[PDB]
Amino acid sequence: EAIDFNDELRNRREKLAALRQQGVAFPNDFRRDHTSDQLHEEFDAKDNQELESLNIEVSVAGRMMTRRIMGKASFVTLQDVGGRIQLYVARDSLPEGVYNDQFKKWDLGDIIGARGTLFKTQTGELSIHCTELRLLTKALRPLPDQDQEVRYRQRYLDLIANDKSRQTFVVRSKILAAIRQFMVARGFMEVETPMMQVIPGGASARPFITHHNALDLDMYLRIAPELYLKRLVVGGFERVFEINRNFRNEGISVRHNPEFTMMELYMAYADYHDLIELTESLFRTLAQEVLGTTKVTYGEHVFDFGKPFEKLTMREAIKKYRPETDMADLDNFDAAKALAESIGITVEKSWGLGRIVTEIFDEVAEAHLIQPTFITEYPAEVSPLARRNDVNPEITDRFEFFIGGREIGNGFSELNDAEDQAERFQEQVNAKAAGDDEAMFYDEDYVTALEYGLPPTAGLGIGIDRMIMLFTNSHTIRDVILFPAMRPQ
Amino acid sequence: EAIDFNDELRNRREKLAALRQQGVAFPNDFRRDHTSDQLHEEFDAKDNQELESLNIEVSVAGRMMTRRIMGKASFVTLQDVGGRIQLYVARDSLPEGVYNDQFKKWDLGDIIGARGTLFKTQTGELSIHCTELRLLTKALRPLPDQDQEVRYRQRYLDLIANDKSRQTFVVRSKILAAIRQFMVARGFMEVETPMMQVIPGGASARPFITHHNALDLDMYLRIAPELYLKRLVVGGFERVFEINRNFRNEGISVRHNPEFTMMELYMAYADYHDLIELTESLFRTLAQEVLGTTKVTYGEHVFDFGKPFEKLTMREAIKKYRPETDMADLDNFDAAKALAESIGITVEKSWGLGRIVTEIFDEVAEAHLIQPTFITEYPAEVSPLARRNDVNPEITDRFEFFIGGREIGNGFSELNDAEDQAERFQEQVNAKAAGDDEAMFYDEDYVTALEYGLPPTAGLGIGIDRMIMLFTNSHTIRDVILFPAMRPQ
Ligand SMILES: NCCCC[C@H](N)C(=O)NS(=O)(=O)OC[C@H]1O[C@@H](n2cnc3c(N)ncnc32)[C@H](O)[C@@H]1O
Ligand SMILES: NCCCC[C@H](N)C(=O)NS(=O)(=O)OC[C@H]1O[C@@H](n2cnc3c(N)ncnc32)[C@H](O)[C@@H]1O
Ligand SMILES: Nc1ncnc2c1ncn2[C@@H]1O[C@H](COP(=O)(O)OP(=O)(O)OP(=O)(O)O)[C@@H](O)[C@H]1O
Ligand SMILES: Nc1ncnc2c1ncn2[C@@H]1O[C@H](COP(=O)(O)OP(=O)(O)OP(=O)(O)O)[C@@H](O)[C@H]1O
Repeated sequence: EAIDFNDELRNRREKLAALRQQGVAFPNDFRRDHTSDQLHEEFDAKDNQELESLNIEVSVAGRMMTRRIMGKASFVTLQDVGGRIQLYVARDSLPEGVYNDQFKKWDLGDIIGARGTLFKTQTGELSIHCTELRLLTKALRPLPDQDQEVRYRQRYLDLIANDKSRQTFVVRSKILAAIRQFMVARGFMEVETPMMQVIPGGASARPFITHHNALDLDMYLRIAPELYLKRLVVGGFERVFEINRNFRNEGISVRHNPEFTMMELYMAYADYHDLIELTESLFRTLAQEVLGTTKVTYGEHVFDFGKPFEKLTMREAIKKYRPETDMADLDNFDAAKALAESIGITVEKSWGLGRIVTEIFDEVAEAHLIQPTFITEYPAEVSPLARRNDVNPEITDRFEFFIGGREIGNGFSELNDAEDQAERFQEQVNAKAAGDDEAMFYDEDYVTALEYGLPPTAGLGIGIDRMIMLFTNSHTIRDVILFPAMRPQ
Repeated sequence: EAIDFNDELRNRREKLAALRQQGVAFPNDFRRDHTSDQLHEEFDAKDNQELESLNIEVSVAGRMMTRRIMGKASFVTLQDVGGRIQLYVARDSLPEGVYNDQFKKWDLGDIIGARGTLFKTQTGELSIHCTELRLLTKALRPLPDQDQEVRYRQRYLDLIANDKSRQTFVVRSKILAAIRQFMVARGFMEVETPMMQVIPGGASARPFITHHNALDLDMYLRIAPELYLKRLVVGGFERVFEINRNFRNEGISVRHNPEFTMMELYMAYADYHDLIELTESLFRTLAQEVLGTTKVTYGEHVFDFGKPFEKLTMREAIKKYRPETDMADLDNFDAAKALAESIGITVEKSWGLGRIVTEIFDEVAEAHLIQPTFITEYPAEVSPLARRNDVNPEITDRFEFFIGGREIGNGFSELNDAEDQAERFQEQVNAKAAGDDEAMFYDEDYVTALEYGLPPTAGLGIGIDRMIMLFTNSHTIRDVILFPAMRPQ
C-alpha cells in the first residue's frame, strides 16, 4: 500500500544530502520581480502576438505544484502568494545540464525560482518561457492527498491546497482593518489595555490563571478590557476602542475558542440607542466593502444588512416564541422558578428573578433569532455593569444583538453610578459564594475610578470571530482562526 | 491638616444623595455638538465683533476644572477629550434657580453639560455664554493635588491632569497605525497567531504558564509568534506580519513589561540585508510622519533617521570598544572563557564559544551603541532560528540593531534547513538540562512544517514599546504603556 510513500521520504532526504555536498542546499539569493497575480492582471488581455513581440522578462519564485514532462520540454505549475502561473521548462532554453540533471530531479512542493519571458500557449494561457531555473528549498515531505482536522493541526497545508480557506483568511484581514477604518472615521482612538489583569472583570466567565514568577503574584488572562477601557474614559479618552484577544476557559467549540478576538468601544455622552445606530451602520458598511452588497448569504439563510434589524424586549421575545406563556410568571420569583423548571431549566440556588427571566429567554427565544435582531431591556441581576433603566430600575438599558442564532454583540448604557456599582459587585460576590463560578470579582479599584466621575456613556462589545464567520460563510470558529485551539493527539 | 479633605468626601456623598432623591443623579440624555478643539480650530481667528454677530449656539460636555465665582456670574473651565474651553456662567443667562441652587452647589471634577453661544472675553479668549447648564455625573472624589507611581496605579488621573502624558498616548496610537499603513503599503498581511501556545518558542525567555481547565492541558503565554508566522509562510502567506502582545517572566523594568507589544514580519525570497533597508526606511518614515523631521531628540542625545545607521560585525564592535582585546581569544573556548571571566562575566557550565563571544559583546560594546546601529554576524550558538552564514557556518546571518543603548529590533535570514533546525533544537534542549532555564523547547511540529518546504526568507522583530519611547522622549516603558504592570500595594 503506502510504503511507496516512505520510498518518497527516503528518496527526498538522499537528494537533499547530495545538494548539501555541493553547496546548492538552501540558497537565499534569488530575487523575483513579479508575483502570479501581477502577471495576470497586467498581461491576460494580451494575446501571443503582443506578448511574443513585447518580450518581457520576469523572475518569480514559488512552490512547484505540477510537472508534466513531455521529454525534451515540460510544463510546470508554480504556486506563490497571489495564485498560480505556468512555466515552459524547455531543455535547451535552460543552461546546459539544468534540464536533465537538476530540473528532472526536483520533486513536487520544492521551492523553485524561475526567470524567463511571457507568452500564450495553444490554450491561450499566460505562461513563462523559462531560461533560468533554480531549486530554492528541498521539500522533504510531499504535498498531501485524510483527516478533517489536519486543516487545524497543520494549517500550512490547508492554505497551500484549499483556496476557499486561503481566501477566507484574506477576507478576515480585510475585515479587521475595514473595521478600524470605520471606527477611526467615527473618531475613536485604538488603545491597548492589559491582557494580564490581577482581578479579572468585565464579563461573566471563568478566566485563565498564571503566576508571575518575579512578584509572587497570580495574574489572570483578561476576559474583557471593559473595566480598563472605562478607566480611560474617566481620564478623558472619551472615544476609545480596542480590537484584540481575550481569554475564557470555555470549552473548545464552534462558537467558542479559548482565545478569541473582540472589539469593545466606549462613547462618552451617548446611550445604547446610539450603539445600535452604529452596530447597524457598521454591519452595513462591512457588508458593502467586503461583499459589494448589503445582502449576505450565510448557510441556508440570507441576511439584509441594508435593512434595519428587528428589535424586541426580552419579554416580547419570550411571549413571541412561547405564546402560551402566562406573562405574570416573569414577575414573581416562585412562579418564574416553576415556569423555568417546566421548560427544562434547572434553577440554581444562586438564581434570582431576573436570571430566571433571562435563562428562560435563553431557552425559549434565542436560537429563533435568525435575521439580525436586538433584544433590549435585560434584567439588572444579569447586567452588573449596565445602567439601570429610568422607568423600571430592575432592568438595565442593555441590549444584546443576534444574527442567526448566536450572540454577536453586547452593549449597554454604562453605569456611571459609583455606589450602585459597588453594591452590584457585592451581589456578584454573594453569588459566587452561593455556587456560581462565573460570578464577577469585586474590583475595588474600578469602583474608585467611578467615584472620580465617569461621564454618562454607552459601550459595545462585538465578537469579531463570530462576525468574520458571517462574511465568509464559514460555520465553525475553527475556520476563521488561523491556528484554532486543539483537543490534542 | 488633611481632614478638611474628608470634609470633601463626606460633603460630596451627601450632595449625591439629595440628587438621587430627585432623579437628577446620573442622567445620560445630554448631547453635545462640539468638542473643545473643534471650537478652537473653527473660531479662534474670529474676534468678538464676528462671533457676537455670528451668534453660534453650541453644546458641550466635560469635567469642570476651575470655577471663579464673581457673584451674579462665574467663569468655568471645562475639560473634555480635545482640550479645554471657557464658560461664562451668568445667573440670569441660566433658567431661574439653576445659578443659585444648582451651579453653585456643584464641585470640581463633576461632569457638566453646557449649551450657549460663542464670543471673546476681555482677554480675547474663546468662551461660551451658557444658557443651559446641567450636572451629568457627581464626582465623589476631588481631583488630585503626591506619589510618582500614582500615574501608573491610577492612570485615569495622569490623563486628566498631565498633558505630556495624554499627548504621549495619542502619539502612541498615531505611531501604531502609522506602522500598519507603512507595512501594508509594502504588501504585508496582518495575521493573528495564537497567544496560547502549548510549546512556547521563537525567542529565549521564561514564559508564563496556565492550565486549560477543560482539556487537562497546560498552556503557555507565547513569547513570540515566530514559530507560527513561519508556518504561515510555508502556507504561501509570503508577506505576513503581526503587531501584538507577547509575554515573558522578565521582571518589572524600564526596558521591560511582562506583557509588551512587538511587531514581527516575514518576507519570502529575501535576506536580512533587505530587513535593514526596511528597518532604516521604517524609522525614517515614522520620524517624518510623527515628528515632521528625520532628526529626533531623545534624552541628552539626538538621532538622525534620515542618515543611514552605523553597522558593525559583533567582533568589530568588541575590538572597537575594548581595543586591547586580543582578537584570537574569540576563537578558542578556553581563551574566550578566560577573557570573559576577566571582564566580570561569570561563564556558566552551559556556555560554548559563541555564547561567550556574545556575552562578551554584551558587556563590552552594547551600551556604547547610541546612534542607531546594526550589529551583524551573530554566532550560531545564540541564534537557533537564523540561517547559517555561507562563508562561515559557526555564525548566522543575523543582525540585532540598537538605538541609544537598548536593543530595539532583531532580524535575520531565516533557517529553511529542516534537519539543521532539528539538531539546533537539540543543542537548546541539551542546554536546558545543563542549567539554562531560558533555553528553547523542541517544537517537533515546527520542524515538520519546515520539512514541507520553507521558501528562503528573512524575518524581523521590533519591540514597539521601546520604539514608542524614542518618539515620545519617554524614558521608562511605564510611560508609553497605558496600564503598566505594578509591583503591588
Ligand atoms: N460595555 C459593553 C460591553 C462590552 C463587552 C462586554 N464586556 C463583553 O465581553 N460581552 S460578552 O457578551 O462577554 O462578549 C462580547 C462578544 O464576545 C464574543 N465571545 C465571547 N466569548 C467568546 C469565545 N469564547 N469565542 C468567541 N467569541 C466569544 C461573543 O461574540 C460575545 O457577544
Ligand atoms: N525572525 C526574526 C526574529 C523575530 C522576533 C524574535 N522572534 C524575537 O522575539 N526577538 S527578541 O530579541 O526577543 O525581541 C524583539 C524585541 O522585543 C522587545 N522586547 C522583548 N522583551 C520585551 C519586554 N519584556 N518588554 C518590552 N519589549 C520587549 C525588544 O525590543 C526586542 O528587541
Ligand atoms: N450559568 C449558565 N447556565 C447555563 N448556560 C450558560 C450559563 N452561562 C452561560 N451559558 C451558556 O453558555 C453558552 C455560551 O454562549 P455565548 O458565548 O454565545 O453567550 P452568553 O450567554 O452571553 O455567555 P458568556 O457570559 O460566556 O459570554 C451559551 O449557550 C450561554 O447561554
Ligand atoms: N543568560 C543571560 N545572562 C545574562 N544576562 C542575560 C541573559 N539573557 C538575557 N540577559 C540580559 O537580560 C536583559 C534583557 O535585555 P533585552 O530585553 O534588551 O535583550 P536580550 O539580550 O536579547 O534578551 P531576550 O532574549 O530576553 O530578548 C539584557 O540586559 C540581556 O543581555
